[PDB]
Amino acid sequence: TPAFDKPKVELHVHLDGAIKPETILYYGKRRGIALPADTPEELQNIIGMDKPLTLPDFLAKFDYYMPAIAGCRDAIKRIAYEFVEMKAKDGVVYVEVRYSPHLLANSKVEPIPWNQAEGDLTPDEVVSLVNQGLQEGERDFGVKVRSILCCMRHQPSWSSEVVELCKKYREQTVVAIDLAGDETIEGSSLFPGHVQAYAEAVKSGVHRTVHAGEVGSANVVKEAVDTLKTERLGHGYHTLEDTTLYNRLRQENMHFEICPWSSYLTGAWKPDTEHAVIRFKNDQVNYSLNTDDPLIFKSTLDTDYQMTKKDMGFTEEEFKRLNINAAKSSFLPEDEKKELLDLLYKAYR
Ligand SMILES: NC(=O)c1cn([C@@H](CO)CCn2ccc3ccc(NC(=O)NCc4ccccc4)cc32)cn1
Ligand SMILES: [Zn+2]
Repeated sequence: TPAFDKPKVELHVHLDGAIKPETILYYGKRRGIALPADTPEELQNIIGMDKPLTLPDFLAKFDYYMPAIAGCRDAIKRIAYEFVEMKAKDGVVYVEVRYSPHLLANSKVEPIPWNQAEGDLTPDEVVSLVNQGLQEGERDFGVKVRSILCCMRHQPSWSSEVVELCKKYREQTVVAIDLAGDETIEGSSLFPGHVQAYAEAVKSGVHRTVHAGEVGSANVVKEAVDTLKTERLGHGYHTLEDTTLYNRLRQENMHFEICPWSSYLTGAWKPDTEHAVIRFKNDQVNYSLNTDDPLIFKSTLDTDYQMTKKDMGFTEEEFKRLNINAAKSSFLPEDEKKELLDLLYKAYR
């Protein structure tokens, strides 16, 4: 089946969205939380979706499961490990995984997320754990994994912690800072907390990417580029609204992290229209193919090499164009990006 049986690069996938039903059932059972169901396969079909939903409809999915993972040191380290394992199945050679350390903790964070009482798991040692399982999976599974820490739009207060986390843990996997989600809250991009944390990123040489243009206007993409100084765009679909900002990102050539299957189950793209990616194809844009959230969207990388091969005419030459672009625009040190380019060029010819 797989549309592309070659190795892949993936840049845009969220850790708290690539958990296996099994492990949630497992920690929820052995901590008390009680899911909506007790078998592995009926949790999936109510925690995963298959028709566009709404934000609210969408954020409840996390309130099923996140209480049974957060908090527990053991779980935090497990999902990282198991994340690397399931990516190897996808045929990924290099993958950048993103997540918010605060949302996985139940102390030193205000407010405490998901609904949990206080404890002693702090954002700082949450990322250290994740770091562990990630490096553990890498050498157990043969997939190169780096980390991305996410700032939360609605909580500029956590932003300055994230940059520090990114700098303290640089080398230990984490390679950049991110922004999401819900980019429709007014002027979130210009939240002082956010912009000055991104300013710290630039000062300290931390790579930068931003969720922009997925469900927001072309102006959110703008302030991400000109203010937050992003090097990559998360989605960046709506920059088709402003043709001069588009031609200018053609020309700077910026990376768009496309998520095709995500964009339908969210509503970002309506079916009875261009998909933003066909245009990036025809126009030779720098872009990638990515999964976003394999748990919530019942999918694997192969569901969206498939959707593009099948409903939109991608052939395998663009498939491989797009994975060498993804490798180029990776947040990898100049030497390592170059050993990864070497592997792929030879694997593809
Ligand atoms: N798909 C995603 O955007 C997404 C975000 N996360 C995590 C972080 O790794 C954040 C979870 N989260 C907590 C508050 C919050 C607010 C908004 C969003 N997501 C968002 O607004 N996505 C756009 C969207 C619109 C409509 C439907 C579905 C998604 C995620 C949020 C996981 N998946
Ligand atoms: Zn995302």
